[PDB]
Amino acid sequence: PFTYSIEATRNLATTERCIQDIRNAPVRNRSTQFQLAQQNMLAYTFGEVIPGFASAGINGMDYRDVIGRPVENAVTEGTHFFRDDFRVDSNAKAKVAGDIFEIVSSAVMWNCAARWNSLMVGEGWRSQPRYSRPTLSPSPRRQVAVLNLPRSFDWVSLLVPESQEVIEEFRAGLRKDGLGLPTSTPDLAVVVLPEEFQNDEMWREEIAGLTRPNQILLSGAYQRLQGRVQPGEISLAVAFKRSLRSDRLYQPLYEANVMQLLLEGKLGAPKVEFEVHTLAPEGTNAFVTYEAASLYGLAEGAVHRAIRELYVPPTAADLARRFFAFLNERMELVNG
Amino acid sequence: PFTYSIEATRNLATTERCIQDIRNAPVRNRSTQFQLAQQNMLAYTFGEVIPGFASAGINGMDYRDVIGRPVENAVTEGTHFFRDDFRVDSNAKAKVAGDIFEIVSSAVMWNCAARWNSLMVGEGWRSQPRYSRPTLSPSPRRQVAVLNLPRSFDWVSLLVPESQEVIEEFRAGLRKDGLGLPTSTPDLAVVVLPEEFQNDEMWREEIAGLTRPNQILLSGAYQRLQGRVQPGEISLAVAFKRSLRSDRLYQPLYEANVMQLLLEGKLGAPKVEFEVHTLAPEGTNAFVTYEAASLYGLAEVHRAIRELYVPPTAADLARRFFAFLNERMELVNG
DNA sequence: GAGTCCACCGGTGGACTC
DNA sequence: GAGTCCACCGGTGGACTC
Ligand SMILES: [Ca+2]
Ligand SMILES: [Ca+2]
Ligand SMILES: [Ca+2]
Ligand SMILES: [Ca+2]
Repeated sequence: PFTYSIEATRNLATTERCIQDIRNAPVRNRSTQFQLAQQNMLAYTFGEVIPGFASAGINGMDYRDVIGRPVENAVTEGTHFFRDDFRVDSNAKAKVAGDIFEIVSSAVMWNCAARWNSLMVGEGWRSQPRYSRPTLSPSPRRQVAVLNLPRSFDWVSLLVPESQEVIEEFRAGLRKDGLGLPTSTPDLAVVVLPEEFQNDEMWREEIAGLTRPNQILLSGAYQRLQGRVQPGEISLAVAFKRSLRSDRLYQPLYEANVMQLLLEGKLGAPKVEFEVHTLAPEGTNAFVTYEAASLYGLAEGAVHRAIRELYVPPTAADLARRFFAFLNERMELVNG
Repeated sequence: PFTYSIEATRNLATTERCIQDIRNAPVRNRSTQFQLAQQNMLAYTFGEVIPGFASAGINGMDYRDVIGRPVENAVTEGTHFFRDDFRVDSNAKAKVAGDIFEIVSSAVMWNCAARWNSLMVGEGWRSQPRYSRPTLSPSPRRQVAVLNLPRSFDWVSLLVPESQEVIEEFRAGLRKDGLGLPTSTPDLAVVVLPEEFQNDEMWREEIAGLTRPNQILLSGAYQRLQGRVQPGEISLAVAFKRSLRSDRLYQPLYEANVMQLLLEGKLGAPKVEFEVHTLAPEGTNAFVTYEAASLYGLAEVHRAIRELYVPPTAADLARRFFAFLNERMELVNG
């Protein structure tokens, strides 16, 4: 559970444990002795909890403490079963906390989209826990989908076939000239729900926890939307970074720039909204860094920021509020 | 020395040792038990050797093993003195290996520049170790300076003030609108030697090794050029990354684009040449990532980053730089 | 199981500032 | 001395394939 439980832990089958012992089962060019089983940790810690949609005590606690809870639980489990032999490299804890921050933050946003969507389809505004009611007039045409994008994704794949075609009658050209304009991915995208799915019920149901089945539902959702989104309909991109360092700032800034070149410059979409979320900005450098203007826009000839904001969520509840308020204002631009 | 030596290690003052024991003097908020004294390690391992300008055995040795030699010698010293107690985090070894990769390679380029400058001022071509003589016709106007840039630098501060004013007026315009266009830095910049300096012999002397003083001469040279470089005289920028991950590619790419926007768009420079050097590409993702066209170029076409280079040996890094000079300096009139 | 890729970030040694 | 900032990268869990 969210709060460690010796009983729930011993109730686990060996392959559901948060710490997997692989001493007598190594791995080429790795010295790992104990693996932190990310997906099991999530299931144990947030199996019945989605922060911001849970108890008062969890919805309002330091979001840093929430995100750090899975590792804390797993290290306790590791200590109990293995006492003195237990050992994991800080680089293991680093990788795992990053993924937890992204997966948990994306879950919060999934549930927001679901409450938002049911409102849009005339079902009223849920009230546990209680959040102020959006004042935008309901419309099925103003539903959205929250898409936690996978490793190796190319966001251009979300786009409707005619838009992807435009992008290629551009890059094929460059590439034949020994250049190119590759695209990777933000961590997450929020898109307007395609007309064809606007009466589909799955886009309105909140999840109760990050159980393995719900992990999959969430992590696989982008597949449903591939090839279906108009250029103007990518409404928000988010990059998560649990903590910042000065060198780790530029992938989001570079990708934001390429997205704006392609979407606004070549596809006539309005300003692309892209933001970065962190729990430890470790100073002020980052805030200034992210004030930079979009390059393509600049060099061509209104200019705006590449990155709209660096946001430091203090509690899961604030993350949810920020997203509800963003929707309440952004979707006004959708006819409905 | 480059090859570990029990005796040289024995003769080291406590403050010169490559492993500093700090179990009795903890850094606040840190668990560190032993520090890797990175400057000490460079003086121990490379105190009399600059790879590519030393023995043929070192020059033609795999560059990964040369770059890894310092940390290896330190771990040996650590084990000898503290046995089973010696413990450092991989993140420490990572930090120091990154800095050593960067420091040694720019030292190699520093000696290349020296040899190049000697030839440009009519002193002929040094021959040990052997390297092909450039075919470019010598001129004192074609000398260059090699600038290992410091942490927290802003490359804009290399430019003559008239040029700094154009940029600062531009970005002051932007800040008024709540925008910006900050500039950080590449690890290294090679620049045409300013006229005032074209007869100062310090730019033609090869260092024998990375002793502390030579470390400081090289790490401090950028200060001599601040405020003196014309926009078109920044000849090559280089970013060093010992290994690569798909996430750690974008700072050089981003900074290159900004350099081009500013130097080419705003200041009328020729193509800005910016390249990345690594010992471990880990696949072909990075080579494709770096074929990306300059965004400013499009907004108007050449790449942002000219090449991703994987030096196999120090000698090869030297050869490539000489060849670069032979071509790039044709744009400077003799 | 093994091989290969992808993208996560935290612990660092030294420079600067009082 | 002691406090802050900078920019270094290697060890990871899981996706995909057989
Ligand atoms: Ca993801
Ligand atoms: Ca991320
Ligand atoms: Ca440097
Ligand atoms: Ca570097």
